Amino acid sequence: LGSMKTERWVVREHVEGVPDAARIYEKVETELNTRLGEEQMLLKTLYVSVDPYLQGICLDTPIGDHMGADSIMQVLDAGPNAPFRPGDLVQGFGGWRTHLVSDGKPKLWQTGTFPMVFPAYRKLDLRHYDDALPLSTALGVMGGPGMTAWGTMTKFMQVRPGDTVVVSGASGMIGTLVGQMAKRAGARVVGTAGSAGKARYLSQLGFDAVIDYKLADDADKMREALREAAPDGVDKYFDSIGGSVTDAVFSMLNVGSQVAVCWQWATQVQRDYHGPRLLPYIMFPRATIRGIFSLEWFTEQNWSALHEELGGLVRRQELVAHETVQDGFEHIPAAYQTLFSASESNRGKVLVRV
Amino acid sequence: LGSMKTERWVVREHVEGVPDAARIYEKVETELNTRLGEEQMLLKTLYVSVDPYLQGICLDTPIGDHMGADSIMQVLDAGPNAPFRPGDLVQGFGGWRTHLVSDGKPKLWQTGTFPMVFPAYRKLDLRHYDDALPLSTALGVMGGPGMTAWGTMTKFMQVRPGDTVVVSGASGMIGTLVGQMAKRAGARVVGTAGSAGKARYLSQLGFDAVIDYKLADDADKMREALREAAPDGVDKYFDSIGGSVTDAVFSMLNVGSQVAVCWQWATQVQRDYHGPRLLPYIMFPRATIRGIFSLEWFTEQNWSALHEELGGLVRRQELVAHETVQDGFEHIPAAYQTLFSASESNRGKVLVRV
Ligand SMILES: NC(=O)c1ccc[n+]([C@@H]2O[C@H](COP(=O)([O-])OP(=O)(O)OC[C@H]3O[C@@H](n4cnc5c(N)ncnc54)[C@H](OP(=O)(O)O)[C@@H]3O)[C@@H](O)[C@H]2O)c1
Ligand SMILES: NC(=O)c1ccc[n+]([C@@H]2O[C@H](COP(=O)([O-])OP(=O)(O)OC[C@H]3O[C@@H](n4cnc5c(N)ncnc54)[C@H](OP(=O)(O)O)[C@@H]3O)[C@@H](O)[C@H]2O)c1
Ligand SMILES: CC[C@@H]1C[C@@H]2C[C@@H]3/C=C/C=C/C(=O)NCCC[C@@H]4NC(=O)/C(=C(O)/C=C/C=C/[C@H](O)[C@H]3[C@@H]2[C@H]1C)C4=O
Ligand SMILES: CC[C@@H]1C[C@@H]2C[C@@H]3/C=C/C=C/C(=O)NCCC[C@@H]4NC(=O)/C(=C(O)/C=C/C=C/[C@H](O)[C@H]3[C@@H]2[C@H]1C)C4=O
Repeated sequence: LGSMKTERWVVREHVEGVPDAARIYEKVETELNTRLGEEQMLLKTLYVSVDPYLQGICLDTPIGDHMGADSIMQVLDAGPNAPFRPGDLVQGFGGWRTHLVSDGKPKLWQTGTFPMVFPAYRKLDLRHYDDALPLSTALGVMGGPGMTAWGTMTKFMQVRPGDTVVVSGASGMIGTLVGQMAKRAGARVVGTAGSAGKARYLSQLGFDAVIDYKLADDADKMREALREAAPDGVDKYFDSIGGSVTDAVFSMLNVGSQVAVCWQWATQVQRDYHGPRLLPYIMFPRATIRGIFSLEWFTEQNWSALHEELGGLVRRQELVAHETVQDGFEHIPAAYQTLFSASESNRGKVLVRV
Repeated sequence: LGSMKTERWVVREHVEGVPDAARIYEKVETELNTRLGEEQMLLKTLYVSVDPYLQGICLDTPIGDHMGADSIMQVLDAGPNAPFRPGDLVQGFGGWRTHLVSDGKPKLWQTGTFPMVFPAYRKLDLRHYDDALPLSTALGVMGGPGMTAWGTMTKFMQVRPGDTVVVSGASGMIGTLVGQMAKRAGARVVGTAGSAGKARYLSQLGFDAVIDYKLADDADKMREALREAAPDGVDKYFDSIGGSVTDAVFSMLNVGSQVAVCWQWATQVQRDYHGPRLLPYIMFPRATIRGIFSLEWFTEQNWSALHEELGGLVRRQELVAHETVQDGFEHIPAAYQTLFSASESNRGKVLVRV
C-alpha cells in the first residue's frame, strides 16, 4: 500500500557516565513500510520526553537501534483489529522517531539490565485537557512522572503533620511534586538543588530548606547541611540521587522512617559504585526502604484516580506542575543533554514538541 | 540496715572485633545494699543470656560497670509499692550479676550508640512453662529471640507458597525459627552455616539447602553458591550477617521481595564498613527492606500471642527450639565465648543457669 520517509535518532555509540549526546546519537532518515498488519497502527509522534533514566536504557540499546522514550503519538492509520483508531491520541514508549508502526501491545525490553516490560499504549481523551492541564501533561504530571510521585505518596509513604521530609534531586517535576504533596500533609520539606535560581524556585513552591548539592559535595558537608535543615531528624526520604547525600540521610533516620528509592544518579551516572554499608543504620530506627518502579501502577483505575486527585489541584495552580517544552525533532539530543549539563534554566518536566 | 555479698562480671577492657571474654571481663565481689526504696526489689538471678549483640553493648559500657544481659530473676524482697512480690519471677535486662536491686521500670541506655530504652521487667507466669517449654525459654523461644523471629514473620514478612527464603546466620535460634516458619508457609528455605554438621542439622529442621559461608568467603563465591541453591531468585531474606553474603543476595532479588535486617555481623564484629552500594539494586525488584528492633513488639498482647502461637508449635513438636544451658555463674564469659570461636556444639540459644 506504500511507504513514508521518517527520521529517527539511533544509538551510534555507547559512552559511560554523563552522556555526550552529540557523540552518542545520530539522526537518520528511515523509509518505513506503511502496509499494516491486522492489529498494527501507523503513528505520528507529537511529543517525546527526555529523562535521566534514558542514560541506562541507551547503554542497553544495541548499536543502530532507535532511542526508546516515552512519547505522545497520533494514530495515522490502523489495521481492522487495531487497539486504536485513526485520529486517536495515545501515550506509550514510542521513542525518538518521527513516525513508527506498532500494535501497541506490551513489549519485553529484551536487552535490558532488568527484564522490564513496556506497557500497552494508553488512549488519551482530549476532553481531560485544557490550557491549565494541556495534552503534554500526559508525559508529566498526568503521565509517568506524576504517577511516580503520586503513587509513592499515596501507596507507600504516609506523611504526617510534623514529619521532616527530605527530597534528593528535588528540582525536577517528580521531586517538586513529592515536596508539595508532603507540605500539604503538614510536613517540613527539605530538598537539594543545583543553583541559587532553582533553590528560590523550590522555596516559592513550599520547600522549607534547599541544600546546594554542588557545594555540599561530601557526606560530611551533606551531614552538616542536613543537621541545619532537618534539626529533628529525617522521617521520610524520597531519594533520586544516592551516593553521599543518601549516606548522610541514613545517619539521621528517625524511628519509623520511610525511604523511597526512585533513582540513584550518583551510581548510574557518576559511577559511584562503592561506599559505606547502609543497612547497619536501619535497625534501631526500624526504617522501611522501598524501591520504586512506577510501571507497576500503570492501571486504568490508577490513571482515573491520578486525574481525579491531581488534576483539580493542578489546574488551579495550587499544586504546581511546570514544563519546559523545546521545539523541534532535531533538538531532542540537545534537550536531553541539558538534564546533565545545563539544567539551570529548566523548570518542571522537560519535553520536546515534534 | 543490711547488705549482702554478690558477684558481678564487670567490663575490664574494651576490645573491638571478636571478644576475648577471659580478657574483657573480670568477676568481682560486690557488697549490695539490701535496703529497698518504696518500689524497689531485691532480685536473684536464675538464668542469664549470652548473645552476639552483647559485643556492641559491652563496647558502650563504661569500664568497671557490670555487663548488661537479658536475665530471669526471682524477687527476694520488695518495697511496699514494688510491682512484684517476693517469689515472683521476672524477665528483664538484669545483667551478669548474682543479685541486684531495681524498681523494674523502663531504663534509658545512657551510653548507648542508640537511645535504646530497656523495657520494664516482665512478670513470668509458671503456667506457661512445662518440661517441653521450660522456664528458661523466657530467654529464648518464649523471649526476645522468639519474639524477633515470630514478630518479623507475622508483622512484616509475608512468605507465600513457592517463595524462596534465604536466612543468613541460620544456625542460631532466631535463624532456625525463621527458617522453620518459612517452611511452614510453603517456602523453599536456604541457609548459611559454619560446618558440615551444622548444615546437616539445618537440613534436619527443614532447610532445603545450606551454604558453607566459611568456604564461600566472598561475594563472588557466595553469588555462585546462591545461584545454585536459589535458581529462581530470592523472594525473602532474613539477614543477620550483612557483608558479602548480603551483597550477593541483593544481586538476585525477585520482584516484590522483602528483606528483614536483624543484625549485621560482618560490620559489627568483622568491621566490614564499606562495600558496593545496595540501593541501586532494589528499584526494578520493588524490594522492601525493613530494620528490625524487636523491642517495639514487647507488649502484653504480643507475648500472649507468642505463647499461644509459637508455644503451641513447639509443644506439638511441629517446630524445634533448642537451647544449650551451661551451669554456673563463673562460666558466663566462657559460654559467651562459644558464640564467636567454638559454636559447633552450640544448638540454638546459649544461656547460663546460675
Ligand atoms: N524509579 C522509577 O520508577 C522512576 C520513574 C520516573 C523517573 N525516575 C527518575 O526519577 C528522577 C527524577 O525525575 P525528574 O523527571 O524529576 O528528573 P530531574 O530530577 O529533573 O533530573 C535531572 C536533574 O537532576 C539534578 N541533579 C543532577 N545531579 C544531581 C545531584 N548530584 N544531586 C542532586 N540533584 C542532581 C539536576 O537538577 P539541578 O538543576 O537542581 O541541578 C537536573 O536538572 C530521575 O532520575 C528519573 O530518571 C524514576
Ligand atoms: N534486631 C533485633 O531486634 C535483634 C534481636 C535479637 C537478636 N539480634 C541479633 O540477631 C542475630 C541472631 O541471633 P541468634 O541468637 O540466632 O544468634 P546466632 O546466630 O547464634 O549468633 C552466633 C552465630 O552466628 C554464626 N555466624 C558467625 N559469623 C557468621 C557469618 N559470617 N555468616 C554466617 N553465620 C555466621 C555462627 O553460626 P555457625 O556456628 O553456623 O558458624 C554462630 O553460631 C544475633 O546477631 C543477635 O545479636 C537482633
Ligand atoms: C511508557 C512508560 C515509560 C517507560 C519508561 C521506562 C522507565 C524505566 C527505565 C529503566 C531503566 C533501566 O532499566 N535502566 C537499567 C538499570 C539502571 C537503573 N536501575 C534501575 O532499577 C532503574 C530504574 O528503576 C529506572 C526506572 C524508571 C522507570 C520509569 O518508570 C519508566 C518509564 C515510563 C514512564 C534504572 O534506571
Ligand atoms: C530486656 C529485653 C532485651 C534487651 C536486649 C538489648 C537488645 C538490643 C541491642 C542493642 C545493641 C546496641 O545498641 N549495640 C550498639 C549498636 C550496634 C548494632 N547496631 C544495631 O542497630 C544493633 C541492634 O539493633 C541490636 C538489637 C537487639 C535487640 C534485642 O532484641 C535487645 C535485647 C532484648 C531481648 C546492634 O547491635
